[PDB]
Amino acid sequence: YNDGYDDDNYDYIVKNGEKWMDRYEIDSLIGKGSFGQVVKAYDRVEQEWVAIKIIKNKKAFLNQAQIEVRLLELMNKHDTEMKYYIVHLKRHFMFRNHLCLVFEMLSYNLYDLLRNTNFRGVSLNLTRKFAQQMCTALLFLATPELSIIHCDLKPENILLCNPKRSAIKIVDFGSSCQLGQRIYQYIQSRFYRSPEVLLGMPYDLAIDMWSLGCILVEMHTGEPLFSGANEVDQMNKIVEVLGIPPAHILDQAPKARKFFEKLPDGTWNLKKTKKREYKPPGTRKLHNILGVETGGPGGRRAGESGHTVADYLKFKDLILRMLDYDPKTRIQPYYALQHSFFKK
Ligand SMILES: COC(=O)c1ccc(Cl)c(NC(=O)c2cc3cnc(OC)nc3[nH]c2=O)c1
Repeated sequence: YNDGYDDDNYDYIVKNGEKWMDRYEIDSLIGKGSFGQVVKAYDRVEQEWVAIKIIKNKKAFLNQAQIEVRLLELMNKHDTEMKYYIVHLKRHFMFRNHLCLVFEMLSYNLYDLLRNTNFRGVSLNLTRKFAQQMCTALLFLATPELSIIHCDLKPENILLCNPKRSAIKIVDFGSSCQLGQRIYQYIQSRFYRSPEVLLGMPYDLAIDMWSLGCILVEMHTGEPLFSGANEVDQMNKIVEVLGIPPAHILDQAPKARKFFEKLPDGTWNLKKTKKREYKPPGTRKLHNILGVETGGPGGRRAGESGHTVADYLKFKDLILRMLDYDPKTRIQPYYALQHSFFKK
């Protein structure tokens, strides 16, 4: 495969120590998703470490990363301090028939952070800071001459700048597109996937806000809010919390009948089944998941500072505005930043 340079998966067979182009000194592998791999490497020419995202040697994979690069370059050259919430693409190049993107090295991602605490969750204060950054990040992406949809927000694609501080950056625009230049129907990671996408409807930037909604709850509770094993499970878990999606949406949804049934009288219910598996629609209240009046998630924050019922009621209000079923009334970043959960 690729004159012995690649494994059977179209991935470059990384070798520690290797020096590419009399410049980069590959130390090791540090990331390996569906896109390919990410390695740690010393840039001799600039005297710094970098992360190198090695794209899979495969036409569909390369072609998509070419889109990542057009969008990364567009974000990076935009003069506004908000652009510092999106990671910096220093260079790209072809090497051994792989596209390679050279990035500033960042630190652990938010998933690693959750794991570091044994999934007890991070503080409501910390979560606030992440949320605050994310919404400013999304606000940047929403600027008209950008209008970029990330499409795969989740803890693993949000990284700490430095391991002991709380500045973060969004990475992985490998599934991103601009408004009106949509090309996939199946997108986002399942846990973080919006209802409009599960329903096969057209989507806009509001899908990132759904994802953020779910992420922030997870960051605080330490477990995914909606953890479906497949699309049918996913939509049922959402329903447990928010009830049946409103009729105006289902009526225009190609995949409505993958999960739902229209009744003679025009209302919608879940599909008939053989058999109890889910809580009744809307009876798994975000109010209890978060532990608003019971000392937070699991009771784990009972009488700690920064975790008042009033903090939680604010928080909860934001999340539910983020998980609005309707993409046209779901809270957009501008207004989310004005939310009272961010007062001082
Ligand atoms: C899919 O990932 C991407 O598109 C992407 C795009 C751009 C970047 Cl800068 C990355 N960065 C990393 O993966 C990365 C992984 C690390 C793992 N471990 C550690 O130990 C502290 N530090 C890391 N620092 C990193 O920057 C990833």
